[PDB]
Amino acid sequence: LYAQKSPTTLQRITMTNSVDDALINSTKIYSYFPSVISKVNQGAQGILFLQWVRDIIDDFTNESSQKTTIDKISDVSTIVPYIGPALNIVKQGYEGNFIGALETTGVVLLLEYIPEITLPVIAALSIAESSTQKEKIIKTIDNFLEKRYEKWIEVYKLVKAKWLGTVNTQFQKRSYQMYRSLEYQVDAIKKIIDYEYKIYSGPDKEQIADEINNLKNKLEEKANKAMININIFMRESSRSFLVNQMINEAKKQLLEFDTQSKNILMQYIKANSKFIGITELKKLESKINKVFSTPIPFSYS
Repeated sequence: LYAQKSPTTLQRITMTNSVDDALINSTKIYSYFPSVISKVNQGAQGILFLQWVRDIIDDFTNESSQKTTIDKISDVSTIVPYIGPALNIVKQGYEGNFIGALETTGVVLLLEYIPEITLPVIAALSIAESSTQKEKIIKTIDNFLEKRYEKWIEVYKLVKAKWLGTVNTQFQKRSYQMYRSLEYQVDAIKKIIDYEYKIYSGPDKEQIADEINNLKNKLEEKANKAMININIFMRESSRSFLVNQMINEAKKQLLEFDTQSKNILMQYIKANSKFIGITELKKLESKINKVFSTPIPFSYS
């Protein structure tokens, strides 16, 4: 996790890649940008103070702007890999390899709590009609197939609503956690630079005060650009999990609902084939077979 709060004591605080090191020691701030850790801890080369600040900003920029993708997760355009270390999301056997952990686990790795996404078996529809009038039989069939359609629409809404309430919320939390993590980094680096500027006494000290006073603006500009990548990553990851993992589970139960419902309907028709002409039956058979062979695609609002 974000290891608490940068000390207000105005001492020489350094950066660490150990979360434990940061919890125990007040003068140590957890960070997940290695080139920043090195630059900040190393300190300035001689009186080249201005170049030290400028390096910290460049390295902060290169580190926080990093992004990649995974071909098999075709609907996530933006993956920000340092989220793993920022949020202490680690997978056993993938230490230092968040991106490889994500290739094998999937976006589900990002969630604090894996949710259960299996669905109950979806009971086949039934048919009550005992009349033998032809028009009441055709309508009974036409209602059946309309009820069959709705079942797909209903189960989809149900999975989308579970997702909105228990899965999407976890991803959005991750955004807000990264937002606080990145503000923390920006404040820690600002506190270190200011401390070192106070001690600095080089001949350009007055000249460079404007640029050093622009540090927080500059770093927040970079954090905001990283947050744009990160929110896109969380948005695309959340939707990917809904549209694949959670809805594949619905599609699985509904295809089985379909085989059972078709069989219920086939038997109803056969029992009432006295009352319908060979000509009409040739058409219902193939209408039914094609309605049940074309599955209902997922969509939501």
